[PDB]
Amino acid sequence: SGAIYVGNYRVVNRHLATHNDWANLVWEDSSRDLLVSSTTAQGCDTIARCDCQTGVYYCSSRRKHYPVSFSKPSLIFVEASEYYPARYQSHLMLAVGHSEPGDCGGILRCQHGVVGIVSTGGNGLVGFADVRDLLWLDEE
Ligand SMILES: CNS(=O)(=O)c1ccccc1Cl
Ligand SMILES: [Zn+2]
Repeated sequence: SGAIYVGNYRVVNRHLATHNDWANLVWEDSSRDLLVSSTTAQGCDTIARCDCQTGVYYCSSRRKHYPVSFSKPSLIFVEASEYYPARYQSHLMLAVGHSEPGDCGGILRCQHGVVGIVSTGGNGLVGFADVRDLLWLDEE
């Protein structure tokens, strides 16, 4: 679990979105495993605007933050998980590291702020859904 709180926006994994998220929907994309809903309170997070390939992510299943190198956002084949079939996921970044299903929502950050959230794992990789292209998160 986990979300990004930027302005009056909540960014979650689409597969973990609540009824309240869907009832307050701003934007969702299944191919990216992202959903954004409206908030009443303003949030503490800053979105990275950058092409960093190094940063740090939170892994709830280790209670640890790990420094990683990660690929640039790409269209990647993902094997079946408890929450999705085998399918192609867009805007996905991969690193070498530990990720189980409950680790989804964990933040990946770089020197510029929040890069994305854990979305995939298995086979010694963790995949992160990028949010750095979502410029509209920073306004309105
Ligand atoms: C797998 N998706 S993707 O290649 O990251 C991508 C798709 C559409 C627009 C921009 C990008 Cl980066
Ligand atoms: Zn950066």
